[PDB]
Amino acid sequence: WKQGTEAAAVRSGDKVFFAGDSLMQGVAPFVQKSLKQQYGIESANLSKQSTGLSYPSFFDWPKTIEETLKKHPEISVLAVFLGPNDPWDFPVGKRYLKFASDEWAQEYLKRVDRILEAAHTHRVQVVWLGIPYMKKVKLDGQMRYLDKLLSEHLKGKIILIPTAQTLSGGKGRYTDSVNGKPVRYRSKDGIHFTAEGQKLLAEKIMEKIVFEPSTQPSS
Repeated sequence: WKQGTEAAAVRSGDKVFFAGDSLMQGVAPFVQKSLKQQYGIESANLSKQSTGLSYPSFFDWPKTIEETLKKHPEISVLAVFLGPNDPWDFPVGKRYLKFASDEWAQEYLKRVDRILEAAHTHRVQVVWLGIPYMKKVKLDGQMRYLDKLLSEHLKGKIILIPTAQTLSGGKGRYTDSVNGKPVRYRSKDGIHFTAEGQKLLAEKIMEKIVFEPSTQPSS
């Protein structure tokens, strides 16, 4: 099944499902409110601090998504935002895979594909947010690697929303504030967002969600 790659369509009665770590936790509530007020569209926000794809033993996102879609066929959109908890070696069965090796990347993308397969089997449109620039230089290098691994694999398959340049006003690197008045989009920990940054990314998500009236499409 081939979803749209530019935007996701929602009809009355659809639900939007939000998944990911603390990056999603702060953004999703703003999108939930806009969906409800603008379109009457309900949503579920299951994002959870410290989670990711590398350690399903802590929290298993592929399995959670598989089970949520089975129980809630009214979900038509899955939005995903994660990354910063994942740049670590991890075990797989009998093996121990090292961060950014060929085998590590292959297993990481297999977990990504499991999420896409669950969604697409159920005709669910996937929206996936790119990883922001980080203030810590080592973490930023890990996230630039992971963001490129994900985007190279996902482009053309789903809807992608880059965040790094938007949050930096185009500077091509982490910034604390953006301009005539400076606005702070990032929190003091150099990873997460202020309320203004959360709202900005929620607006970027809403640009990718298109309400479909009952008289569309036309014959």
